[PDB]
Amino acid sequence: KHMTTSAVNIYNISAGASVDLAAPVTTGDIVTFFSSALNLSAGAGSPNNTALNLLSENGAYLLHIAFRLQENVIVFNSRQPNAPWLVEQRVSNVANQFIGSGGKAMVTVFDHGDKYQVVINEKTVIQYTKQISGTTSSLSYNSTEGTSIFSTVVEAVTYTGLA
Amino acid sequence: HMTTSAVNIYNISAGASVDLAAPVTTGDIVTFFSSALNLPNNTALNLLSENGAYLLHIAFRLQENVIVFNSRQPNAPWLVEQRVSNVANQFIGSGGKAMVTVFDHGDKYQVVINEKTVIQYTKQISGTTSSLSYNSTGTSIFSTVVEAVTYTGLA
Ligand SMILES: CC(=O)N[C@@H]1[C@@H](O)[C@H](O[C@@H]2O[C@H](CO)[C@H](O)[C@H](O[C@H]3O[C@H](CO)[C@H](O)[C@H](O)[C@H]3NC(C)=O)[C@H]2O[C@@H]2O[C@@H](C)[C@@H](O)[C@@H](O)[C@@H]2O)[C@@H](CO)O[C@H]1O
Ligand SMILES: CC(=O)N[C@@H]1[C@@H](O)[C@H](O[C@@H]2O[C@H](CO)[C@H](O)[C@H](O[C@H]3O[C@H](CO)[C@H](O)[C@H](O)[C@H]3NC(C)=O)[C@H]2O[C@@H]2O[C@@H](C)[C@@H](O)[C@@H](O)[C@@H]2O)[C@@H](CO)O[C@H]1O
Repeated sequence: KHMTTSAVNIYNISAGASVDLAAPVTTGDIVTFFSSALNLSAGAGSPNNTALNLLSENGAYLLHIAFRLQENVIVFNSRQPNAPWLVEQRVSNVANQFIGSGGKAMVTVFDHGDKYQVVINEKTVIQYTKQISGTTSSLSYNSTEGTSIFSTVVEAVTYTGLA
Repeated sequence: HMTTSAVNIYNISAGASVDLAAPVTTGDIVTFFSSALNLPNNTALNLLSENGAYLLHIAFRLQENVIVFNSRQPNAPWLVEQRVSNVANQFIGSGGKAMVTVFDHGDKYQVVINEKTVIQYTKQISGTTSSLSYNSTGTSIFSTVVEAVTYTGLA
């Protein structure tokens, strides 16, 4: 065959849950996490640190995106299976990254081979140089066993077979 | 030398159009998100070129029970229709929302409803998409506002 066939896959990921991808994400592909909520409140009941993750088949964290309200930073990192975290990249001021977001948000990751480009709504927040390479085979959503900055269910959409 | 891609988000009301800040070209994607599924009069989602050609017209026709795909030049007649039968069957397990994705593959538009490819549409007019539109009679099959997301600067 000569024509290009791409694919859309849709996943509902609860806080504290993971999904295995039916179509892996590789160079040229995209994943967007859609949240139907955004909670940036301080004080009692304030959200715990909340992460969205792209994992390889052996459980490496290819990209970990940790939104830390109290510390007021977004941390980007990677981690081999059963190993220490690698070198963090940080973006300061969580709320500033969600200006004009309203009551929902999206976090998009482009796999560009050597880098992951992360875009919050329309704003590129990092061109992250990869610390671990390879295909993404699962996604996960960690709210430190408690209150999340996002909706209880986040919808992940993958666009694959692009290249 | 690095690739910089872009996400753009548009809120398109029924009977409205939006100009794209970043045009959709070969390798790019547009997804239309509806927060309702009303399965209502004929409803269309359109990709238009700078000169007002309909590069892709997607018409959902509930009563006729078909989805019609076509193109047309500015100020000119419609071209050759491609049809997909049974509208509801394309939205199996959709619930109360839906998404319609168009991949610009250069020679074809691949249209995917939720996860299901419904057509590999052979282009009848080529070129970049510079605007989107959403047509209906309050009788749309989709929500009054549809959110379009474009992914551009891919290739
Ligand atoms: C200034 C500085 O360098 N600080 C470092 C901290 O940021 C490190 O904290 C960990 O950072 C990781 C990313 O680099 C990651 O976010 C991790 O939390 C996540 O992973 C752990 C297991 O390692 C747990 O599973 C957590 O639940 C999980 N959290 C989320 C939201 O996904 C961070 O570690 C946790 O948070 C910090 C603040 C401490 O409370 C730790 O005890 C927690 O485990 C830190 C360790 O790499 O190193 C510092 O130097
Ligand atoms: C079997 C066959 O060939 N049938 C043909 C019909 O499908 C043709 O209907 C038009 O089809 C067009 C795509 O090929 C297009 O969907 C069009 O409607 C759209 O464009 C018109 C202007 O031309 C209006 O702007 C409509 O509002 C717009 N529709 C939407 C949803 O945005 C179709 O024409 C309309 O719908 C049909 C069913 C009739 O009611 C027409 O009078 C309407 O104008 C048809 C005409 O090209 O030719 C048949 O042979």
